[PDB]
Amino acid sequence: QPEPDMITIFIGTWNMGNAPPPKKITSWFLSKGQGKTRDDSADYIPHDIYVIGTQEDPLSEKEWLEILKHSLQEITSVTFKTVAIHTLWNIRIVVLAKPEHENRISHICTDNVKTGIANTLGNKGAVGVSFMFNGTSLGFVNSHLTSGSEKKLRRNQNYMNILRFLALGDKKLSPFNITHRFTHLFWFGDLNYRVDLPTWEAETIIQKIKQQQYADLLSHDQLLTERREQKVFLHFEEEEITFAPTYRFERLTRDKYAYTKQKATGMKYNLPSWCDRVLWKSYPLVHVVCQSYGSTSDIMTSDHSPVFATFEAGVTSQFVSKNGPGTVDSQGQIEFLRCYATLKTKSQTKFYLEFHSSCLESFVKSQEGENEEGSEGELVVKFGETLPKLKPIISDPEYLLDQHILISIKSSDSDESYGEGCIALRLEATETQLPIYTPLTHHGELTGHFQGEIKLQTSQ
Ligand SMILES: Clc1cccc(CN2CCOCC2)c1
Repeated sequence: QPEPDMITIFIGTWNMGNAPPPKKITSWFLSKGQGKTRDDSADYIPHDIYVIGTQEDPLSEKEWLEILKHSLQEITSVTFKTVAIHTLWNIRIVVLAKPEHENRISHICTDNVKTGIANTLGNKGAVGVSFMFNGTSLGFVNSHLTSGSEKKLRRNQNYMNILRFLALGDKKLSPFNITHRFTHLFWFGDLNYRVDLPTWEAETIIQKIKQQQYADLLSHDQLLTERREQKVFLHFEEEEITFAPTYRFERLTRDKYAYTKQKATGMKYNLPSWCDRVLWKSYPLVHVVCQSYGSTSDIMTSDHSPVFATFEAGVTSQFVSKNGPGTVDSQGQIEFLRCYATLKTKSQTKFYLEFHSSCLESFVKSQEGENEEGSEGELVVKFGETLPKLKPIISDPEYLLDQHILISIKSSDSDESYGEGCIALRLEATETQLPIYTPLTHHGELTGHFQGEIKLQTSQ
């Protein structure tokens, strides 16, 4: 039985509005409704992994697991295995996988982050799950961010707290937050960003939605505008939105948006908005293709509609050779030529690099770089030809060209990372000097760049 080099992943996000679900929710898992929808000819084909995020979920874990598993069994005639379930307050994540994947899945990690302080601590935050699928690391974050049209900055702050403090993946990757720990990271939830138009325009917005004319609404979506201004979700991707706003509906129909201020809303308007979203970030040059992104039309218990997204995702096998794992393979090496970091910092410590990769027995520390002044004010840290030669565990190009090197640039004075990035080994050539590049971030914000040349030796 061959190991896969692709899987499909279902992501769902649903703010249930504290109400039990209706008796049938299969349209959600079938990617049927509005937006980019899944072909009918695929209905019986199970996804490999289903990741379900709920917010305002009133059910026990047991109650929801029974609904989810029976829903998938009805669709696919497969009894899915439960990989993980984690709940913070009424924010929940469930991971289900086809039984054939049970021995391919390992290193399962769950965590949560509570956002806010005092007033603002007690119902918002995030849950997450990570695991290995053969040679590929997968992370999944379900967040419920701060509500209200005039709180986009609080949402951005919530995002940064979650990516700093959610403890998923390989704890040996100490300099790296969740935005660098996974081959594929999916971040979804009730992110609660709104369409920023005047309240007086509510009926105009509703008109536009009835005409399926979303362009003038999406141009005011706060998540798209904040992302374009690099205020949040830097280096994440989102499929184009082609479904109606998923909030705020009158319950038991989808015919009416309920936007007017009420005591129950704290006297706040809820203009129709794309609160419910799926984003992802994958390592450079790894296959990831969104195959659906939409909302259901027939699940009406909540004031939100469920959102679905599906993905093809490249995966690799758990590689064994006659040498590594358990030793190096002298036929493999990774060299860096003419490398330099450009940093936005005003500080003047010496810096060194750390190279982290599951193709190395352990991480590698460089010598300190040489600091120079850039012509536009910047710190340039030069490594020249001084970077250590990296010794991979396996030299076979079928393995090595699918790997990635994480880079942290650290202060010699404090050993704190000033920037993190990632370099793909999926090169155009081996034994050839080739340009490399990554942006550097710290706490998910841009802090600089790393560029230079690489030379990769494989056994071929
Ligand atoms: Cl699908 C799945 C569900 C629950 C746990 C696991 C991890 N496994 C790996 C091998 O079997 C034992 C534990 C996988």
